[PDB]
Amino acid sequence: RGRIELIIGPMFAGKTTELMRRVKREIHARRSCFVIKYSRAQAAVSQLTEVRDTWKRFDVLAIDEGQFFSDLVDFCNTAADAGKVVMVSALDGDYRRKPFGQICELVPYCEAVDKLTAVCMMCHEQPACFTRRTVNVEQQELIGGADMYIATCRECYSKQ
Amino acid sequence: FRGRIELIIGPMFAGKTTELMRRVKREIHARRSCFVIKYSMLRAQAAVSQLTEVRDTWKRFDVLAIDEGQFFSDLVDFCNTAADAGKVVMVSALDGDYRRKPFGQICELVPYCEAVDKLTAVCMMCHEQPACFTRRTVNVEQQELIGGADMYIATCRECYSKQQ
Amino acid sequence: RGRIELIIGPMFAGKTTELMRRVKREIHARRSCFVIKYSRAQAAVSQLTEVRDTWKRFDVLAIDEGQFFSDLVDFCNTAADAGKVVMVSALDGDYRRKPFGQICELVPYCEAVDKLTAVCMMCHEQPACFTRRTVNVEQQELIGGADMYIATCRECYSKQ
Amino acid sequence: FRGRIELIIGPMFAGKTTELMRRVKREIHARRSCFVIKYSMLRAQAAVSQLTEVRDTWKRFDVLAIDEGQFFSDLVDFCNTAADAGKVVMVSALDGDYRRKPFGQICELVPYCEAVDKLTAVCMMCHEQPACFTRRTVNVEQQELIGGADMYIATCRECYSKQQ
Ligand SMILES: Cc1cn([C@H]2C[C@H](O)[C@@H](CO)O2)c(=O)[nH]c1=O
Ligand SMILES: Cc1cn([C@H]2C[C@H](O)[C@@H](CO)O2)c(=O)[nH]c1=O
Ligand SMILES: Cc1cn([C@H]2C[C@H](O)[C@@H](CO)O2)c(=O)[nH]c1=O
Ligand SMILES: Cc1cn([C@H]2C[C@H](O)[C@@H](CO)O2)c(=O)[nH]c1=O
Ligand SMILES: [Zn+2]
Ligand SMILES: [Zn+2]
Ligand SMILES: [Zn+2]
Ligand SMILES: [Zn+2]
Repeated sequence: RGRIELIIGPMFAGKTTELMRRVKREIHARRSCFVIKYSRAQAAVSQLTEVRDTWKRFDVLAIDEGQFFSDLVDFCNTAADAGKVVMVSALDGDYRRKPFGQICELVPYCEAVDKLTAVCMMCHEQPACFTRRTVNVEQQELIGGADMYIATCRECYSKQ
Repeated sequence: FRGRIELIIGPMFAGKTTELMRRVKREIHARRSCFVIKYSMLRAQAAVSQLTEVRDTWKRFDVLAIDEGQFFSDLVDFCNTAADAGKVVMVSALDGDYRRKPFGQICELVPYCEAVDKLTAVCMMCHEQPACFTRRTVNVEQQELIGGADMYIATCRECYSKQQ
Repeated sequence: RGRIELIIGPMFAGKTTELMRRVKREIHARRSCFVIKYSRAQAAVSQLTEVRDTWKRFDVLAIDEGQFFSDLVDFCNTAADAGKVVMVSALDGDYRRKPFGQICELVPYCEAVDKLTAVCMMCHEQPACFTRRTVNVEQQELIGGADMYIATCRECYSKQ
Repeated sequence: FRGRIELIIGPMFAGKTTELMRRVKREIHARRSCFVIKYSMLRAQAAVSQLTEVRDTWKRFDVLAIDEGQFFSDLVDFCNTAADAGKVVMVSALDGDYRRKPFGQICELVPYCEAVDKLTAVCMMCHEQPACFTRRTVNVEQQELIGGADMYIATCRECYSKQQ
């Protein structure tokens, strides 16, 4: 009775809000959730290995920014097979729409995948599924918000 | 270039209001103006017992978010008027009461909606099954009894029909 | 481990195709499905009462055109509480967008509700959620297809 | 007035192809022209081992439906080209192989999709749990081995890791 659930989409689609909705949901039913942020129980780390066997002591595991963790697949699968509810929120693509981190390897292991949309910040009348980086950096990992990224539809992604 | 009605339903503690607000924050981010109507340049939060206490205010916004849509008697016409004026109308509401009887005007609204999403909670009794109904814990009959976890729990089908 | 699932939307949204998808799905896993059409096992009736306790002898019950059955709620709930998977495909609204049959009473009893869309037959570039009747009849129950009905978006529903 | 990519994924016997065709029949009904590309005025069904065996034919239609999208190596660019030309591109495909390894080009395609829907089947072993993976029943290693229930079954997580 364990599983893996994936929440994907561009930035400003409310993925993290949605992940936390699912958590608050479990918390109300007295189910114990362990929230792992990148860097009720809220740990912050750069790799999931830093969390020991701590996850074993909870019912649900919530992983935000799942993309930045290199061991995402095996960690999740181990947790899932131990009877945990694993929930991941993550960008499916980078600012170039290249597969981001380990997410695409995780999809075949998921029993649920939900792709959320944002609203397009350029035409403001179309659902947004991609992220455009506004600054001139190349490196894929560049943490930040609306100062560095904007969400767009297909038309606006290609238009200047 | 069009308007619409979106409905968000399910039992209590399914995160319906969180979800409604997700959709709002989403619009706010794209500089679209949202008008939030709770029961009792870009973001406005009015609190009302009947929707037509708003008159034409809604016209001055892009999106209308109605929380607890069930408690409003004129929900259908208000929404349809807004939808036909090219507004994005979003309603969060209980589809059923503590008895699983149709709650307010929601079921009239479904045929007018272009989207309906039913959210689930987790069952507060067996804690290992998705919850779709609301059970009242106190011993009161009146349908409208505003409150939280002190008076209500969300449950699956098995636990709804059972005690303790 | 029983439940009620509702599939709604206008005509030509593929509701019946979707219901049958869910059936074929169960059939492959050797789960027994009982299909009740209005008028693997396929019975045809004007009221669900005509089906005796036959439903007890199956795992899944599929009800197409659920709107036309007056005892839809109690029948489904009885089946659900007996541990059956009940699946209903039905119009949520009539040609006037008035609640059709018993469906709206059924929603509070459902653990899943999925609303499908069609494509708008007038503007042909917008998702359709309503049905327009093309003939001049008033009676809500008038069985037929594209000769008598067309699916539309909101704009086209009100336009001549 | 725009184009897009839609992806339909899940294990075998989830009704992915039925679903793809639902979406097609839907378009056909509204007089929109669909071009169905299977592997190996309004409706056309071509059968191909590489998508660019189609050249420009796709330009003469509104919608492109690609079944078994996994077996095509140029899936991403073909779809994106079509999407950017204002086509509605619809792909049905296995996200994973019998080993749950990424199947073909699908995982590259996800970041380009505006919709992704993952369907489930029913587990052929325990018969009371939703199935999200495909188990191969025969004793073959090669990834591409076309066939049906004689060679594959769909399973939940528990049954995937267990025998018989
Ligand atoms: C789009 C994108 C976001 N990010 C970052 C910005 C955010 O802090 C986080 C997503 O929530 O990831 C990247 O590192 N690379 C990318 O390509
Ligand atoms: C289920 C249910 C909820 N409520 C109220 C309690 C909460 O204050 C509110 C949930 O937003 O709905 C009723 O008044 N009656 C009911 O039957
Ligand atoms: C829209 C509509 C359809 N129908 C019929 C036509 C179809 O045969 C069936 C829906 O599949 O119901 C009605 O009886 N009343 C209505 O209002
Ligand atoms: C899961 C899986 C399916 N298939 C094929 C079998 C079927 O003919 C086809 C399903 O449409 O995919 C493979 O070739 N390899 C695999 O690993
Ligand atoms: Zn745009
Ligand atoms: Zn329960
Ligand atoms: Zn239209
Ligand atoms: Zn199983």
